[PDB]
Amino acid sequence: MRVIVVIVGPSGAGKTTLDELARKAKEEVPDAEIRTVTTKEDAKRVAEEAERRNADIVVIVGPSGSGKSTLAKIVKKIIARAGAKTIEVTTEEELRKAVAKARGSWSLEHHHHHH
Repeated sequence: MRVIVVIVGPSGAGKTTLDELARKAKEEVPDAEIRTVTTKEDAKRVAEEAERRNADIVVIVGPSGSGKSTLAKIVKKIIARAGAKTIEVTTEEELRKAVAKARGSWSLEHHHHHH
């Protein structure tokens, strides 16, 4: 099944910051496409792009605790509207358990019918 990772790039990013966060995500999750967003516009773009290629599971990498978390909320809002399984890995210590809720808990929500 298709897997896509989305970095919540900071407001003071540019390319190198977003890239380093993407490189780390790809080392942890080399089975998934890694993307980056710093704004509501890149949030929608990355999500509506993940719809086109059919992201069975989407795992956003950043917080859900501040005004800055709207990026992650918009990616999840576009894909959760599309009907795919979407999550926010709001951690740096339970991270492995949380990305595993993509690959694992996906089947528990998408095997709901005969195929």
